Amino acid sequence: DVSFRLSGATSSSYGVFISNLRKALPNERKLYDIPLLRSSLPGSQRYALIHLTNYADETISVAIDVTNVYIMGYRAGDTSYFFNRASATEAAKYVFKDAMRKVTLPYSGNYERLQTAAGKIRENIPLGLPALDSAITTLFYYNANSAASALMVLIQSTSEAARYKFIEQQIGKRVDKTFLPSLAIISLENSWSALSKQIQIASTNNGQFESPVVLINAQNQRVTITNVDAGVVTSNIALLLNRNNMA
Ligand SMILES: Nc1ncnc2[nH]cnc12
Repeated sequence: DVSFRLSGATSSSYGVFISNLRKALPNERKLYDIPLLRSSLPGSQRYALIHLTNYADETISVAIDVTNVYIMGYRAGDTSYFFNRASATEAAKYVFKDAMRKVTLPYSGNYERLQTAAGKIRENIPLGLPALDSAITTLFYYNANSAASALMVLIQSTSEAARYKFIEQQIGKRVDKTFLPSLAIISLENSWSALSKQIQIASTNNGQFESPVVLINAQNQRVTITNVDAGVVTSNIALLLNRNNMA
């Protein structure tokens, strides 16, 4: 388990939370000093709970699958909420077991469905610590008219932040303000599995990728990444999706 409290939060306390979250995920190996996530884990080891408290002291617990940092559902009070996907009915056999009511949300938790459900693309959804406070509030008083957008703020403030130092930093520096994520953030989010796959191939091919990954930079320039000396591998990506946990 890992916790983050919005009351009294600072850039620093967010960074501590995201480092603790990365640490919570099991890894036996590192490649280029980056933790390589496990490809399979027994149920009793597969989930971690992130407890989030907003400024108003209301708390939600978020269940994540530690092999892929995917959120499977959350609990607020006596009720649990899970994504509609097989992996989420599997998580429900292990977490939030003594919830009184269990609701299955109407979507897998993937972005193309959440953006359709929210009627907004990620670039137009505010992030930053105040946005995370508001997302905790909206999910705690669940309403289908508002939950998709809040879930995308949740996912980006936890999973994507844990996957990339750049996303962590950008969100954490907004302690009293909010901001729209640049194409750079959208591109890192989109590309996590492909970058992870190539980084593992590189470790068996002298640091060279077998297929390039195109990312968007700070100038909204499309850049082609082809090896482990690229800044995204040396100083940004912080977790690797195991090649045998995609296919
Ligand atoms: N539920 C989820 N958890 C983590 N990363 C995601 N990216 C899209 N949906 C996600």
